[PDB]
Amino acid sequence: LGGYMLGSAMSRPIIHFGSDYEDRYYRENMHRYPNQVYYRPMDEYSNQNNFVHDCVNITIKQHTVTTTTKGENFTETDVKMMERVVEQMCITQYERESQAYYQR
Repeated sequence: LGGYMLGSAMSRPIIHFGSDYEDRYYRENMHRYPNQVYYRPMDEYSNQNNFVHDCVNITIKQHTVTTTTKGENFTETDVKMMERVVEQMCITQYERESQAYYQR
């Protein structure tokens, strides 16, 4: 952190994974997960999934770095599980500004 911003929260997207235990894994903790996503307003670019990729990267990172500082090392799968959920949430947050773009 050093010049990053955060907007509104949302409900969880509920994305399937292919194991009821893998699914349950995040669901158990899904309220302490990054239910808010760090982004920057639209100006520089858009794309379909790439702004998400970027928003997701930082959101996941700042959670996981801080959570590693709080003694709680997440696996690659855990980061992959956030990377699904934070995508849907970064779609929602990306869009929550894309509406106002046309609203102008």
